Amino acid sequence: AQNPNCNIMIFHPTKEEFNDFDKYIAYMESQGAHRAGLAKIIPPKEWKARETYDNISEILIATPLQQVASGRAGVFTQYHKKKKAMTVGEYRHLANSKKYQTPPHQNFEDLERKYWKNRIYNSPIYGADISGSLFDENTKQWNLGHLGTIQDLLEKECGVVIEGVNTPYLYFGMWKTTFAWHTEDMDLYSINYLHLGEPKTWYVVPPEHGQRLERLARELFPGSSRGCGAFLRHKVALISPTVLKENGIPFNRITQEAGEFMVTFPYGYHAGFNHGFNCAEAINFATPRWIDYGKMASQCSCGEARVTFSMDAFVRILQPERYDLWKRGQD
Ligand SMILES: O=C(O)CNC(=O)C(=O)O
Ligand SMILES: [Mg+2]
Ligand code: NI
Ligand SMILES: [Zn+2]
Repeated sequence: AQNPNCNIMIFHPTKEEFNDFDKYIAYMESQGAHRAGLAKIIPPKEWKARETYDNISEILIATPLQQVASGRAGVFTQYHKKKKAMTVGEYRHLANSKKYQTPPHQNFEDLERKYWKNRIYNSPIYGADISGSLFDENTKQWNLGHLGTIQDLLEKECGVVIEGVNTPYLYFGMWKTTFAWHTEDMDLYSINYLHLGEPKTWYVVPPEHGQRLERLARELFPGSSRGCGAFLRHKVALISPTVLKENGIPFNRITQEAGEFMVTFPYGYHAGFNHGFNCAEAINFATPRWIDYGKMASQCSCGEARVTFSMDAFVRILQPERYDLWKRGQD
């Protein structure tokens, strides 16, 4: 068995190996990368996502989200308070202000320590989940707006044609902006490219151990657990590495820097935070190996998780028993 300790693997494809996206994902899995839940891909030195980022300031963040925490430093939830629209230029200036900027620090470990110590005492503003792309149309390799769609993968593997579309999303971050512990919708893959700015630290639980994280989360968030049998689908709960270690939960961590891709694998729980002003682009995707994960994915039917148009068809075809109840949640 490849990668039996489930370590995060880092790949350095050549420009020739960067041509065929599907084939490279399958290669990484042949080496055991999926066992970690997360892999890093450093693009060949010849590649670029676009020529410059000098002209992005007028992108609108229609609904910036202020991430307000509750709980204790290592075990907390966050809720998202909607703020007034602002441009990316306005948001960058806000991120760099004395109230929101990254503190002085020695290295990524010191910054990580400071994040876990102090996150709950601040409410950073995240420009998350913005439909769009920063890849140049002429970038032919690993262009997250030109990937094969999940609906086409389902149709190729299973023969059924379904409605829905699959487009990327932009994330503009600042110091302390946080992504809560989650797997993807329908336990899909995700791919995330850090276009510019300061790093993003990731934490990940191996897919084979995901239920250990779920059992800890039920213990730590006991009212949420009674409310919903899949409350991590709400994407609000945070648990620190110190707490995970105290409870014996297997996990790994890695920091992504600008110019790097991360891939999350089916049922790989992940969480993390931004170091300072940055912009990432991410999208879900599927492979043949995903189909069985999609059939088994948990679902929120309490109504809180409220998700995309395209997830309807995935539930309807892969999980027809659940369909009915899940759709009562979504209506
Ligand atoms: O970058 C973020 O805030 C969150 N991203 C992801 O969870 C992902 O790419 O799967
Ligand atoms: Mg612009
Ligand atoms: Ni994710
Ligand atoms: Zn729910």
